[PDB]
Amino acid sequence: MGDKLFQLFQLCLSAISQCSGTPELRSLYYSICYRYLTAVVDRSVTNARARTLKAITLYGDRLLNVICDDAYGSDTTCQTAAMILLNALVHTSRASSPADVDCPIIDALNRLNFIGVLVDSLKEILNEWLAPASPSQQYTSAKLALLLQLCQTRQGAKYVLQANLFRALEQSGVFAADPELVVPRVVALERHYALLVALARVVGAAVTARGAHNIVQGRKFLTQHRGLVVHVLKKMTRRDEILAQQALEERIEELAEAFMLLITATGFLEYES
Repeated sequence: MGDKLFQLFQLCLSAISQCSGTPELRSLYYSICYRYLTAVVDRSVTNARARTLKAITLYGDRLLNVICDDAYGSDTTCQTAAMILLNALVHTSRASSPADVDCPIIDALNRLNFIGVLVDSLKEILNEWLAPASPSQQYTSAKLALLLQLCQTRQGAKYVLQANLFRALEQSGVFAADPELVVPRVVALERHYALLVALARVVGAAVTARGAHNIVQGRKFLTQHRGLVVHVLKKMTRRDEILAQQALEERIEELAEAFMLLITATGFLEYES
């Protein structure tokens, strides 16, 4: 019955494309659009997703611009709403789909050189991740999510690796180090390993989602960051620290899985001869 909210969704898209207003007003627009795109999913279910995707693509790049350059602007409260909206826009666009999805949103973001700046941001991800000026935690999270979603498709993974992913990851130094060699300690390790899981998933996703071309790239990622993969593969009082530990080893388990997926998906062992 969310058809009365549709015309609201339309008004929001209009204002945004126009870009008239304080970012405070566009934060409101982004929030409304986020809730509409997430309150729709949960020949009639596809027709609605069709009406929506149609509403978005109507304004074209003119719309994706305003939302993108807010995701990288001064106002922090705004860039969070913007990054979340984008993450939601590339989700309802895949939901409108057969694996040969040719997403017009992902294609648009690449055409706006937004995936480029997105990957480049990873160079300072570590400092950006451990610090609460500085962008929000919900923002950085929304960014890693967007990255992971782009890589779960063929064209998207291509765009991300074409924007030099492995390079920015090497420059971030997030992997070329050890985590335990560094607020409680267990919390610090849950946090760090959390970041490692995210990025490790983005790498595995980009490698599997292509073919044979990037097998070399992921292979080199493992070799160069070996020792960490092997260190990971090798394995207050009673209220928060018991859960803190429970969480830490769970994030370490997740990371171990990601590495194993990136190993079999190369495959590293065959290489190791």
